[PDB]
This record gives sequence, structure tokens and C-alpha cells, in this order.
Amino acid sequence: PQITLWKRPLVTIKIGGQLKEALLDTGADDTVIEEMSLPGRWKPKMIGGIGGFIKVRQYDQIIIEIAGHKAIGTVLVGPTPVNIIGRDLLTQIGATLNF
Amino acid sequence: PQITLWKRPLVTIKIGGQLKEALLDTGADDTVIEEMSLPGRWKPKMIGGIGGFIKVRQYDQIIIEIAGHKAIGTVLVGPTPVNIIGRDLLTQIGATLNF
Ligand SMILES: COc1ccc(S(=O)(=O)N(C[C@H]2CCC(=O)N2)C[C@@H](O)[C@H](Cc2ccccc2)NC(=O)O[C@@H]2C[C@@H]3CCO[C@@H]3C2)cc1
Ligand SMILES: [Cl-]
Ligand SMILES: [Cl-]
Ligand code: NA
Repeated sequence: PQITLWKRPLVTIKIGGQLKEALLDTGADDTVIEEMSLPGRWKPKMIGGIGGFIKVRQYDQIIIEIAGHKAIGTVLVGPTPVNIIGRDLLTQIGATLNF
Repeated sequence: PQITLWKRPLVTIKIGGQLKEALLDTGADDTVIEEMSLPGRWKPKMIGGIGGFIKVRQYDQIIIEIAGHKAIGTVLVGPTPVNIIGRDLLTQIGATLNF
């Protein structure tokens, strides 16, 4: 698809067996999801942006289905105000910005 | 152009006759620039990012070039870690997300 940007580019994702709504975000290095359980090992991380930093749990090699496309990558889990699909997974589905 | 996302989608902008670097950010509703001087009056705005809410100065109808494309519109000035071009101005330069 071609997604215009008149509105927030929200898509449905499946992660950890759960459906969630998430923002396709070229300005995010990594994927950041609201509190949820994920399997396997993790390590703490601090990520920052407008308003400062939050503490997240970094899970690697997590499978996500993004608007019908499967991808594997890093997911950060923490108190994010919106679920964000970042560049680490956008690349895997071949997403580009065009103008 | 067609911009892949393996690295940050940074472009050159021109505002106030000055060249600056900015991030093309589909996850940003608004355009937010680091502290600079702009003409005219400003109005207050609060925006909420990953770490919480901040106060910014809103300047309207500002001429800005983005990657060689002219836009005219609202610019928020405040303590952002990086200059971000949000959907307000991405729509003006005809940007879309594609996969
Ligand atoms: C390491 O991975 C990440 C680190 C930080 C972020 S972020 O959410 O802080 N952010 C990074 C951007 C902003 C600074 C920078 O260098 N890159 C992703 C953004 O797209 C973010 C994504 C976002 C975070 C929180 C709420 C809504 C969207 N949007 C955002 O801050 O937009 C600002 C806030 C206002 C709300 C929406 O638009 C308005 C303008 C995401 C993943
Ligand atoms: Cl960060
Ligand atoms: Cl590619
Ligand atoms: Na893992």
C-alpha cells in the first residue's frame, strides 16, 4: 500500500498473540510497545525523545505481523503513550518514504 | 526521492536563510525545531512525546524548505533532541509511506 499522511498512519499488528494498533514511525529507531509480556530474555534500556527518557525492556528476535507482513526484530516494552513501529521493523517490510 | 529506513531519514532544511538537519518523522503530528529566532508573534502549545509534555512556541505561516521542497506552515520551537518534520509539512511536500 501507499499511505498518505493526512492522519496518523496507524496499522494493526499482531505481537505476542495480541492484536494492537500501532504507528508507522520513520522517526523512531526502534519499535516501542505498551506494557505486555513477551517470551525470552531481555535487558533494560533508556530511550529518549520529546519530554525526556523512559525505561524500557529490550527483547530481541521477536516476531511481529505488521499489516499482514511478518517481520522479526527488537521490541522495546515500556510506558509509551502510543505503540510505535520503528525503523528496525519498517525496513523488514520494505517500507519507504516517497516524495 | 524514495527514502529507505536502514539509517535515519535525515534531510537538509532551510529556515530563516539557515540550513539545518531534520528528521522526517511520520510519527510526529507537528514540526518541532530547536531554539532559533523566527519572525512575528508566537502562541503557546503543549506537546506530549515519549517522555512527557513540554511547552513550545508556535509560529504560524513560516516559510521552510524541506529537501528542496517549499512548505509554508506552523513551526513549533522548543527543546527537541533533533529537528523533526511532522505530518503537517510532510503532506505539503507530497510525502507518502509505501510498502
Ligand atoms: C530508540 O527508539 C526510540 C526512541 C525514541 C522514540 S520517540 O517516540 O521519542 N520518537 C523519536 C523521534 C522524536 C525525537 C527524535 O529524534 N526522534 C518518535 C516520534 O515519532 C514520536 C512518536 C510519539 C511519541 C509519543 C506520543 C506520540 C508519538 N513523536 C513525537 O515526539 O511527536 C511530537 C510529540 C507530539 C505527539 C505527536 O506529535 C507531536 C510532536 C521512539 C523510539
Ligand atoms: Cl533513544
Ligand atoms: Cl531495501
Ligand atoms: Na529474544
